[PDB]
Amino acid sequence: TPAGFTDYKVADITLAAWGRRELIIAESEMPALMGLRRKYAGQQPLKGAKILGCIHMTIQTGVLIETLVALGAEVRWSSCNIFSTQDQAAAAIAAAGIPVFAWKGETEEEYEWCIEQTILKDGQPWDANMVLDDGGDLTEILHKKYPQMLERIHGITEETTTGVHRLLDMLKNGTLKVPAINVNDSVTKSKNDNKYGCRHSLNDAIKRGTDHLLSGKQALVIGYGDVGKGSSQSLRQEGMIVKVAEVDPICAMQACMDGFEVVSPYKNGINDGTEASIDAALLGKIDLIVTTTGNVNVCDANMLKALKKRAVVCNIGHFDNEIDTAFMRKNWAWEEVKPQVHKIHRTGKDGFDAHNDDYLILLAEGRLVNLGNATGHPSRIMDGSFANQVLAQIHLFEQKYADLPAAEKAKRLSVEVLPKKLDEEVALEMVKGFGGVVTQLTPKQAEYIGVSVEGPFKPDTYRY
Amino acid sequence: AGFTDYKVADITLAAWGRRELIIAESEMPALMGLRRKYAGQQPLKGAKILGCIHMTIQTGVLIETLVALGAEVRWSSCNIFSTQDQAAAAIAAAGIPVFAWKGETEEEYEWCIEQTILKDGQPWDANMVLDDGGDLTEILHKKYPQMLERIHGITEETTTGVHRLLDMLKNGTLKVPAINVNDSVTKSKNDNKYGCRHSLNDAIKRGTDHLLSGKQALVIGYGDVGKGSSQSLRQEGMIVKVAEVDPICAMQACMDGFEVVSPYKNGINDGTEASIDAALLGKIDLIVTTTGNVNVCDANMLKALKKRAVVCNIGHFDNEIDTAFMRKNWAWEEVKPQVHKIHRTGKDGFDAHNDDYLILLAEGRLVNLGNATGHPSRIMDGSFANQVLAQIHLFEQKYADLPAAEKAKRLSVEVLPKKLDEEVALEMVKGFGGVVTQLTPKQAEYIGVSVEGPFKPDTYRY
Amino acid sequence: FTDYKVADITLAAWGRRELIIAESEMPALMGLRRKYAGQQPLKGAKILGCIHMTIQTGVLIETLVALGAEVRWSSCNIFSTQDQAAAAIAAAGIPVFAWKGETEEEYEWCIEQTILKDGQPWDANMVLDDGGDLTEILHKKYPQMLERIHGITEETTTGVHRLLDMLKNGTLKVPAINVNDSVTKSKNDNKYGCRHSLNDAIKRGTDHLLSGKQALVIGYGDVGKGSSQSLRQEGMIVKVAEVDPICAMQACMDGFEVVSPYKNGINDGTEASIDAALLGKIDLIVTTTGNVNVCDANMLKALKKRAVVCNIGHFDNEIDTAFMRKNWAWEEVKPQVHKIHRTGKDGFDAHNDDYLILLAEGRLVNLGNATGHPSRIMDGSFANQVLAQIHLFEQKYADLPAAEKAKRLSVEVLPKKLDEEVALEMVKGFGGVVTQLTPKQAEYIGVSVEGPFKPDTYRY
Amino acid sequence: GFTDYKVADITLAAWGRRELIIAESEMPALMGLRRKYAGQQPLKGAKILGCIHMTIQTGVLIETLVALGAEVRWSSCNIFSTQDQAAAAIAAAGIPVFAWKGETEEEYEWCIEQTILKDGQPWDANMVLDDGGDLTEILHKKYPQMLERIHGITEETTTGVHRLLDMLKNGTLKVPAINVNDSVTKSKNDNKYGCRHSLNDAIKRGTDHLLSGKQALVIGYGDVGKGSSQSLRQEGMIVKVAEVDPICAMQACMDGFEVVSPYKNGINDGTEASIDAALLGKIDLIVTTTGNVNVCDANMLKALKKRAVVCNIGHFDNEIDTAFMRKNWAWEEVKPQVHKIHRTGKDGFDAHNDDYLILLAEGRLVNLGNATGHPSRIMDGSFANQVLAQIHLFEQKYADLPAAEKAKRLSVEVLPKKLDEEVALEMVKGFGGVVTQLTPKQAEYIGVSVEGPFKPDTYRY
Ligand SMILES: NC(=O)c1ccc[n+]([C@@H]2O[C@H](COP(=O)([O-])OP(=O)(O)OC[C@H]3O[C@@H](n4cnc5c(N)ncnc54)[C@H](O)[C@@H]3O)[C@@H](O)[C@H]2O)c1
Ligand SMILES: NC(=O)c1ccc[n+]([C@@H]2O[C@H](COP(=O)([O-])OP(=O)(O)OC[C@H]3O[C@@H](n4cnc5c(N)ncnc54)[C@H](O)[C@@H]3O)[C@@H](O)[C@H]2O)c1
Ligand SMILES: NC(=O)c1ccc[n+]([C@@H]2O[C@H](COP(=O)([O-])OP(=O)(O)OC[C@H]3O[C@@H](n4cnc5c(N)ncnc54)[C@H](O)[C@@H]3O)[C@@H](O)[C@H]2O)c1
Ligand SMILES: NC(=O)c1ccc[n+]([C@@H]2O[C@H](COP(=O)([O-])OP(=O)(O)OC[C@H]3O[C@@H](n4cnc5c(N)ncnc54)[C@H](O)[C@@H]3O)[C@@H](O)[C@H]2O)c1
Ligand SMILES: Nc1ncnc2[nH]cnc12
Ligand SMILES: Nc1ncnc2[nH]cnc12
Ligand SMILES: [K+]
Ligand SMILES: [K+]
Ligand SMILES: [K+]
Ligand SMILES: [K+]
Repeated sequence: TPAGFTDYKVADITLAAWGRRELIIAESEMPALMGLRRKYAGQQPLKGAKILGCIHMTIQTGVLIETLVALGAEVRWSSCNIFSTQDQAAAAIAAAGIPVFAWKGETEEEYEWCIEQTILKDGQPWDANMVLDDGGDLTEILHKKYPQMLERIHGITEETTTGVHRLLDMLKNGTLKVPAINVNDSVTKSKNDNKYGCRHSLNDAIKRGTDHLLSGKQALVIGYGDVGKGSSQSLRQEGMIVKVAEVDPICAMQACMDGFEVVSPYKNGINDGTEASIDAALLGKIDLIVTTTGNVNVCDANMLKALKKRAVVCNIGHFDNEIDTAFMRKNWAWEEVKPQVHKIHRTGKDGFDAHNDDYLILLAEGRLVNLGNATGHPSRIMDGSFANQVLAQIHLFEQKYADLPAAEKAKRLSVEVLPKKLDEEVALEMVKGFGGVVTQLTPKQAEYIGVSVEGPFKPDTYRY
Repeated sequence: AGFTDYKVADITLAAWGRRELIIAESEMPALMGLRRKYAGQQPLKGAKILGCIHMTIQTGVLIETLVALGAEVRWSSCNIFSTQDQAAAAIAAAGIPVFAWKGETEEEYEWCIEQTILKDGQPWDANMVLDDGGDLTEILHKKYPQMLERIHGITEETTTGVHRLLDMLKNGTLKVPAINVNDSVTKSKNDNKYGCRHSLNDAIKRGTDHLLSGKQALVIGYGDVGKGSSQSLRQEGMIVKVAEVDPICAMQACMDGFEVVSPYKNGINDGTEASIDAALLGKIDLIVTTTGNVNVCDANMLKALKKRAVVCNIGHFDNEIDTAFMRKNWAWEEVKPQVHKIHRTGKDGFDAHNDDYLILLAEGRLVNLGNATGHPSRIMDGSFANQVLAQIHLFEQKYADLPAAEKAKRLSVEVLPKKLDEEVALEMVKGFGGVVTQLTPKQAEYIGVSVEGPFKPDTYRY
Repeated sequence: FTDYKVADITLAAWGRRELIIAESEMPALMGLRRKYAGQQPLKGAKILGCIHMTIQTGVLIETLVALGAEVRWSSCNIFSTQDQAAAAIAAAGIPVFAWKGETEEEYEWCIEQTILKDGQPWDANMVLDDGGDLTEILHKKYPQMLERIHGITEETTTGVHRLLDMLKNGTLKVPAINVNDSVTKSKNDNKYGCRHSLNDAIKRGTDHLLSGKQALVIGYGDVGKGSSQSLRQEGMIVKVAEVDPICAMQACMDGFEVVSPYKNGINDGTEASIDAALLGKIDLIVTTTGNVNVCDANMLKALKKRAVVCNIGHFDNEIDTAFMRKNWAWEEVKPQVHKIHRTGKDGFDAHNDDYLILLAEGRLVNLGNATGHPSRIMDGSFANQVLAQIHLFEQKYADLPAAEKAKRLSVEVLPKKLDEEVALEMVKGFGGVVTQLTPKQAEYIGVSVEGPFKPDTYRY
Repeated sequence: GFTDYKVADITLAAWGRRELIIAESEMPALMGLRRKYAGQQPLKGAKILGCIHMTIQTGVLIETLVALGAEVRWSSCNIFSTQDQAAAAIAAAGIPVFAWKGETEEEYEWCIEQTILKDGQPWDANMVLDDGGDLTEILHKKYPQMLERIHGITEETTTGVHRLLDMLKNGTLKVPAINVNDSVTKSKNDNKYGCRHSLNDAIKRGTDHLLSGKQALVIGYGDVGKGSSQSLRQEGMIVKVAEVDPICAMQACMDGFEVVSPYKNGINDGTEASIDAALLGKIDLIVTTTGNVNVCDANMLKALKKRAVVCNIGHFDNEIDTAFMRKNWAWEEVKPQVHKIHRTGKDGFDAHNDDYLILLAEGRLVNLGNATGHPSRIMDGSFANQVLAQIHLFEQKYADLPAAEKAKRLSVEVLPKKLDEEVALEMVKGFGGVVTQLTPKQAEYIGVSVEGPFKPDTYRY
């Protein structure tokens, strides 16, 4: 709305009214996040905050952005994946006068340029003092290329498992320069978003990309962590015959008890570098493989060579290197079906026969498939994650780490989670949004199990 | 040969029990793997274990594993209805002291525990405790403190017993260190959840043979037991509603596809009949308590339940349901053992054709063990492999022999290391024929783990 | 009263307590008591009955009696009787000959005690049968008794097949109602009943964890559908075998892998034809077909060690148990549970690992190792039985002239309106509320507001 | 220079062709027929008027009929169900097709008329393929002289079969028909499992709403209501089911659903007082599946929970009283086929009003309107049956029979069970399933031929 506003780059500004209509619907689906908006708007806890944000530019992220703004923050925003932006969301945010650099279908060069447009304002570093990140890419660029900016930054609030792992590695190596909150490991994040979000959105993305029947076909899910658990359910509930691979025997035990057969792409689970260690009989019967690990090369070249003709290959982990797509680019001919859907023809590199039967279907070029081929998690799930983000931003901004003397800084340089009481308060708003009614303990009951009537209700060791 | 140091229902059930133990051994690869692994080393040689836990076939395989590793034991059940009499017979016939039968009275329950503590009228030379619920642990602390001086530790099975240990620790009255066996993931997220998934609808079917599909259930609680219990009923086609005091657990119930409700209007339990959601409770065909808390199916709830509803409890203790109110006010008609019709027409007599009754299972005691056989061998494999590792560790640590200054540093309630949790899990996975993938060194490097594990930080929730 | 034989008459009070509970679970059947008690439509009926002597059958028996009938009763399986139900029925002065654990010889003796009273044929005039055994004995050994019987009401798929074979052969002597193919029987009992009771029986017999293990269900008709769901809902990885490609299509769409014990599905009699890799991974095999030898000797030899074998079809020849009696050593675990040692015939090692577990000696496992279907499901089947008994009794086929008998000799089903009326009482038992069409809506879809709501061709 | 078509955008043809080639690999029964019959050309001389959703799946059906010798002229049977890339691919292949996504009612009627007429005169049609009966109705009302030369109708769906049986009852049906709907590989495949796949699909594409944990009411529990109820329950919705048929209601209970009525005691007397307001005020999503009229009526729409989603997956939009909503409430388009209906009044709305419903596809079939309908591997079964039905009626040549023989053949019939089984077998092989072959002894034991059929015609599966 601001006169003359040009400080953005999006696909199509004319999508803004549609984006705004969907933001208004989403607000009604996000009671925890809108509750925080209503509760804290008057107090303006983020007045003076200048937030660099790097997370999938969806309608759900739009509601998050406008909550931070309504609480007083200024922001400059980019997406954390080349294919995850909803162009109507980016348009509505830019049309509101909020700097955003994001569109569906960026090149890698454009992706990096978008992050840098958040970091730079008018050719010079913005006076940022907060960071909100999803996967650690903006965190990495600041530390690597703009270290002096971190001298003014009070904290990082990191959304996802892969990003937390990168923060923990930096902390252990002494290279993290500001404190962080691990938003991923709130229960109303990890055990909501990572699991139930993928349950909703994995089969959604496969249907939108291929319109394949899933019932009666064979799937292999690589990984059975939170995303693998949700992904396996997304497919089993459609009637797929789902097999699960894992390296963690505890997660494998859960998959067995959950009714899945646990298998390995490699004979006896051992990859010895050769095609002979591939279980070709197993891979020759798989119609769909989904990677969920956060690890590297878990659907490798030899597996891709052995998959059943016309199998679908996709990744719902944060980064595309779960699958060896580089091998497929090097060796096989790609036929675009429509955006983010490619047939990969195993007959050769140069041409392909339009009627060749020996191809695989790759979704979102191996990038996060739920966001690449559909719209990621639904608003009512992202509500939990993004309520935690707002609370984490408020906490670190109020702590003012950048203003402490060097001695006090060493003491607070940590990666922490939000306290369980706040996790419970977020969950309560989510439950109320379904119309659920939580029972209140009597005093005698709360004494009996050793809790306060108001919570928290579990020790910090509890796993849910 | 000359063995009389036991008390069971019927020793002639021993051959039957032995046949079922031999089957159970083939369903318990983690526990039988520990037998093979440690039999030559005899890590429990010299251990003298007081054991108090449901005297089932699965507990029989645990006992014989401890004995095969060198231990001597004296055993009792931790519930009056949970013993399988053929299991107790097989154990006694093997020359092992066991005092347990299905259908004990409260007095007999206490006498059975005392027969493990005392031998020939004097304290046994016990030096280890294995407990399920804390009753043996409490009796030792209140009545036999001199015995605790020589006891190296307690390995506690279940959530309720852990809570009691932590209360003693907080108050400075815990006298020996403990391992919380419950919170291994191969226990809590296997036994507590999947075991109740298997055995709740099992006990309900054996007790009543009621169709469950199409009927309305209310599960009180959505912890590990409440999660498994709700799945037990939902997979049968029940329409399951869930009650909770923990909004995070309630959030999971919502996302898992259940409607979350309270027995009380707006969830406020002010003690009045007016606070009961009578419309809701009048539609419930089955209520199951799963909390470990007190009076979560209270008298006013019982008064308002739909005629002929089934009432049962799968938490550790019967006081989850106000059965005392029912004993005081209503007439009980035994249908068969552990199945009572409770007639709400009054306390003195009943009409055999009265329609206004509830069906109570196991007099409100743990229903999976009271009306069926508790969890299956292949699930208990996980819990009891952890039990054996925990016994080995505390016995080898020899707390009772440490100087006072060193005892002060080791008096705690700990869990097993994650590496051992994973090793138990791998044996369970192999039992299903599952094939775990091995990380390459670069993949292990990439995610920050050793190739052999552990694979997750200790904060990980699974 | 001494005209009965049961395991233990002192179980009568227990059985009566369970009958009173069952009545509250059987609203369609108890509704028939209330509504026809005044008319006494079965006054003068003398019913020979042959069906599993369960608590559920007890409520059926007492409904027939409440409507005016006399009966003489036996079980249709050696292991399906609940001894407390038989005791209660006997204690009520009703002739019944049935106990759990009959021998084959005793089974036949029991049916004969219903046929005979004081050493001569009873003056029976109605037949209620489950599986066709009593029907067959009457035609083969007591043909003159059929001259006085107005009809047969047959419960189950196997019995109906046998009825149709006789009709086709011109050897059926009295008309019959196929109770099996009411929708409130076939698509309730055969399917949902096995869903409730198959996992129930396996748990009672073995207490095995089912989650995470591999099952093979042979067949995917109504029993195979319900059986597959019984196992899948427990977390088994279920594979389905079928000869009918339409049923196999349903299994695929329902989320199962469809496999054959034989390579390429071709059962040529050789061990070479067995898919040994498949069978060596199966922890549980369940037959559901009503066919012969669908779990055959070569399959049994190839099965994974310690697999469970059971049958939930009507007859035990679905599994080649005779081969196992001939060749392998049987170790009873407890009643209706046997370890079958594949090490040889004469003796076994108590600790041998190479055995299979057979439930109920291959007889119907849900009734043999548990209690069969639950009351609220059997409500549907047995309401249809009562209505079919009333319908045939009132038509008095035995009294017709020879010419009117030829036209009257058939196998029929009950009309759809009655099927719907049974269903309505079942729905109300769940507290369900059925909506009533407006006149305009009924006109729009071409039905009466009263129904029937579907053409006779509709498959639900 | 081919111009005998009308589609949204012919330049979508290449994209449509890529998707047809994928769909062929997902449709083994239909492509099996294409390969089996191509040499014989059993439809040589057939001239088929076709009216059915112009999807990619219909494209494979069309090209199978053409490959077997037929000529066709095609339109969609719903204003929102066409996939424009499918229509473009068919037109670019030289096949007359008049269809686009988003037709008006007038355009819909014009498209059917463009198949019926060629160069302004009746086409020399001799076969009809219909989905819902609209083309069949127009021919009987307006083009009887064309029906004299038509050999048969093959009708896809429950609603259209009902319309055929009404005509047969009334003595107004002019040519015989095959009820394709009631093949088991159609009714118990397409109607049920197709809606299982595509109902939650269309709701997600229209709204992106979380379904887990929310309350749904499914009106009806026939084949479509069974599949729809499962579509929502498998996502974690809490599903309640309404029915007028107590046998279908019994199935719903046994399947684990609570059976409820929108009306107190089930009595629909037309009053607001009759609405169970407590029930409707808890419902987040209502789906109609009945083929009936006004089963989501104005008084239910008034009582629904704020922001509930309303949609219909039966053939026609009159299942929901959208006319009432047009007359009384303000419509706000969110995006194509998604409207907020503001219950605050007719004259405009507050952009931030909280009291609205979300209507999908303006009440038209939601799986096709907001997504792509059933998937190829499911439509394989329905469309293999269509091809077989077309061959059968075309070979019978009803239009050339004498009057006395027509009278003996004027009927609505289903395909024989042996064909139903052979279609199913190709579908099972497409999954890699392995069907067992009976031994001679087993075939004798159950009284069937080793090759089938395996069930009596009375069998319900
Ligand atoms: N697409 C989404 O919307 C979304 C949502 C949340 C998280 N994520 C991403 O998904 C990834 C996984 O997240 P998570 O929370 O489930 O983490 P997690 O640690 O809970 O689970 C990852 C699992 O992969 C297993 N694994 C690792 N290497 C393997 C291998 N070679 N073979 C088989 N299994 C292997 C591990 O044992 C572990 O259980 C991360 O990149 C995370 O950032 C994506
Ligand atoms: N029967 C069995 O085989 C078996 C197995 C394992 C554990 N247990 C016992 O079951 C009980 C629960 O164990 P757990 O591991 O699930 O514990 P938990 O802490 O994981 O779960 C208990 C749940 O009850 C809830 N709760 C407490 N008070 C409540 C109230 N008034 N209304 C509603 N919900 C309420 C809590 O919020 C919690 O989520 C303990 O007694 C434990 O020892 C029994
Ligand atoms: N135990 C119970 O409570 C119970 C209940 C109802 C019926 N039954 C009995 O169960 C049996 C099946 O009854 P139903 O109603 O399902 O009959 P059905 O005709 O519906 O199903 C039997 C199925 O077996 C399949 N089949 C036959 N031979 C096969 C083979 N060699 N391999 C694989 N599949 C094969 C057929 O194709 C058919 O689909 C009958 O004997 C019936 O009397 C038992
Ligand atoms: N969208 C799709 O892809 C698709 C697919 C197949 C069929 N259809 C259409 O869907 C509709 C239903 O087809 P079907 O095969 O399920 O029909 P069906 O006859 O099998 O089921 C319709 C059901 O609606 C019930 N019903 C009727 N009026 C009712 C009312 N007022 N309240 C509640 N229930 C009521 C009937 O009792 C019946 O069980 C038809 O119009 C058909 O053409 C749509
Ligand atoms: N819709 C969404 N918006 C933002 N981040 C997401 N991560 C997963 N789904 C998402
Ligand atoms: N079968 C079993 N044996 C011992 N303890 C148990 N707790 C639950 N089930 C049990
Ligand atoms: K979304
Ligand atoms: K057990
Ligand atoms: K029963
Ligand atoms: K489609």
